[PDB]
Amino acid sequence: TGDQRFGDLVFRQLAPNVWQHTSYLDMPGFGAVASNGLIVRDGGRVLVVDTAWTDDQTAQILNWIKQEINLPVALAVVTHAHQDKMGGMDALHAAGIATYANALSNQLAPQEGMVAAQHSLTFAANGWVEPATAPNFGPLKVFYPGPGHTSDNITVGIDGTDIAFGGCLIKDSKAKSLGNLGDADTEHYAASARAFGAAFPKASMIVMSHSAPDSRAAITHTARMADKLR
Ligand SMILES: C[C@H](CS)C(=O)N1CCC(CC(=O)O)CC1
Ligand SMILES: [Zn+2]
Ligand SMILES: [Zn+2]
Repeated sequence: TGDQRFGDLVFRQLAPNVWQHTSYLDMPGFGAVASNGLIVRDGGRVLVVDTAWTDDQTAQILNWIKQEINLPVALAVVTHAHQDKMGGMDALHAAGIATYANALSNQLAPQEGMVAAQHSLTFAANGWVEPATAPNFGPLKVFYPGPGHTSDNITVGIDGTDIAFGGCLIKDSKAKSLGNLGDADTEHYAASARAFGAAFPKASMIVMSHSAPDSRAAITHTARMADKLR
């Protein structure tokens, strides 16, 4: 429990079968930026949400899983086509892991400097993933909340836990800004943040890319800040 340093990465147990992975990249004007994703054990397999920033860091996530869990990684899903979430796709492919992203993330990946995932998720008009596109996802419940941080951003709840992951859409309850809005839909952000909250009403622990886990005040605060963009 608590933070475990493993090379240049940090791992933190959040629930009996859920860990947060954290990796860092220098960005001028922002410093060494943390990005979080998730590792979930579902019976005899492991599921990953988001890569680390780089292939080397992502291979270290797989090394941590080997050491600490020692079960095969059945699949990975990534939450949009920016480097913090998709930068390590080649490491997953080298390891033989099946990879999934929003169809739109895969379409955008080359222009964003990313390698596409192998499989494309599609979404119903109400935002829930079309189940045939997310086979064998076990407790991962994938939801497209609308355009926000990016047009392609997706979110993931973990069935059987109190955890939902907002990726880079959600910031914590004390954040001063919405971060990188360069690819954002400023008109729709607030609604998208609120739709994430409404999709996962029982999630009391909100995990996000660039803050430590928080309560649902992360959602309300993020949406209230995004009201300013309209
Ligand atoms: C590469 C990523 C893709 S979301 C990015 O653009 N940034 C990292 C996060 C910072 C905001 C922060 O430090 O919390 C903005 C810049
Ligand atoms: Zn992003
Ligand atoms: Zn990000």
